[PDB]
Amino acid sequence: PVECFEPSMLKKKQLTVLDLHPGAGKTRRVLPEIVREAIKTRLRTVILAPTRVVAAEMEEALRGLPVRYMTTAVNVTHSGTEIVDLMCHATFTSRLLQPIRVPNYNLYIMDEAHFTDPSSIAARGYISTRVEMGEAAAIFMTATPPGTRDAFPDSNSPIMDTEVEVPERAWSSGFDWVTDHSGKTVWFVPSVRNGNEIAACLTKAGKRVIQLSRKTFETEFQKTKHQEWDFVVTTDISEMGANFKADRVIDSRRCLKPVILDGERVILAGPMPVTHASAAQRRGRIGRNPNKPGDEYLYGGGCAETDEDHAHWLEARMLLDNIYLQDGLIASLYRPEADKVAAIEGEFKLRTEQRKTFVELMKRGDLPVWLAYQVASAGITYTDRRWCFDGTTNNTIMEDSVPAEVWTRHGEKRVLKPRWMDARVCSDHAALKSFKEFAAGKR
Repeated sequence: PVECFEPSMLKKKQLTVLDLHPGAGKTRRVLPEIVREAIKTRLRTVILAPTRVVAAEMEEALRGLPVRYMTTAVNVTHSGTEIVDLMCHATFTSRLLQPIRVPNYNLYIMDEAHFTDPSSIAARGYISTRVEMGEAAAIFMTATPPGTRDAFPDSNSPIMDTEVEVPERAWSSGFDWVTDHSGKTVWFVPSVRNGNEIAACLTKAGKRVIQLSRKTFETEFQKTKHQEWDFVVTTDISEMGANFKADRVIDSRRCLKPVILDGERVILAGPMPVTHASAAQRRGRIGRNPNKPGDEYLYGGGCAETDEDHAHWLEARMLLDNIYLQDGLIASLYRPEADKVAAIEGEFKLRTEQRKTFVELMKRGDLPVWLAYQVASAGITYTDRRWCFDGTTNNTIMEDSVPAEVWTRHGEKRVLKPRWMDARVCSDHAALKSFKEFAAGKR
C-alpha cells in the first residue's frame, strides 16, 4: 500500500490502496489533489463516499472544483463540467443493478474502502474487476486495507492503549473508571439493544448520552456536532464519517453477526470478536489531535479474522451477480475479500423483472439483501406481502414475549410469520416497527 498520491496512479490497470491514519488529511488535502489532477487530464471519475455525512464533508474540501454531486446531501448547481461525479457507495451499486446508465468511469476513488456493507463489498468487486480488465484505474482510501492484522496503527497523536473488562450490561459497581471521566467518550457496543441498556445506566449516573446505529447515523450523527454530550454510545459507525471531538474510546470489540443457518434463515449470532481492521477503525476515533496527546483506547477483548460466517459476504455476491459488465462475464470480489464466500459464480443472477423486485425490496422495502433475494427469486412482486404471514411455526416473530401481530392490507389481523426468517428485521424496536409496517403494506 502507499501513503501519498502520485499522478502515476491514475493510469489504467492501476489499483492503489492509499492507507494512512485518521486525521492525516485524506479528504481534506489528498482527495482534492487527486480530483484536481483528474479534471486537468479530463479523466472521467467517480468519487464514492460511504455515507451522506462524508459526501457533505467532501463537498467542503472540494469547493471550487467542478464536481457533480449525485446525492441529496449537497446543494447542487448547474453544471457545464462533466468530468467528476460523486455519490455514495450504496447509490453506485444500486444504479449498477438498475436499468439506468452508469458511465464507464476511467477512475474510481473509493473513500473508506474497507466498509463491509454488502453494497461496498460489491462495489469493490466491480471496480477491481474493471481495473483488472484494463478499463480503469482505482484508488482505495482506507486506514485499514482489507485483511490487515494491525489493530494498533499509527496516529496523529500518542494513544494510551489499555485492555480492561468492558461492561455490556447495566452496572451498579466495578466500573468506576467509566463514569469517573470528565472528558468525552465514544463507546462501541455489541448491539443497539445493549447500547440502550448502557445508555440508560449512564443517563441514570447523570451523563449526557447520544445513541447511534448504522440506520440512525445519517440523520442523528449531527447531534454530536451540535449539542452537549458526555458519551456517544454506538454500533460500528467507524467508517461512516464518524468524526468526534473526544479523548476516549471504549471498545467491547464485539459485534452481533448475521449468520445464514442451514441456508434457510438468518440469525444474529454472538456477539463475536471484531476484526483487527474494525478495532483499528474504532480506536482511530481518537488520537487525532497532536495538541492532545494521551487519548485513551480501552478495549475489552481480542480480535479475529474469522468473519466468513457474516452474511454480508454472500450478500455482496448476490449484488455482484446482478451487475452487468460484459457478455457472460461476472465480476469477482476484490482479491483480499475473494476467499470470504463459498458460492457458484452467477448463481444469484436474476432475470430482468425479478431483479427489479430485488432492487425495490432493498431500497423502498428496506429489507436486508439476503431476505430481499429470497422473496424476489421466488417470483413474488413487491407489494405482495402474503409471504410475511405464511411461514413455518418457528418463523413466528415475537414482540414482548408474545407473537407479533399486524393489521394487514386485507383488513385482517395476522401473526407476523415470514416465509423466510431474517433476524435483522426484528433485532430491535425500530427494526420490528419497520417490518410490521412493511408487512401491513404501508410502504
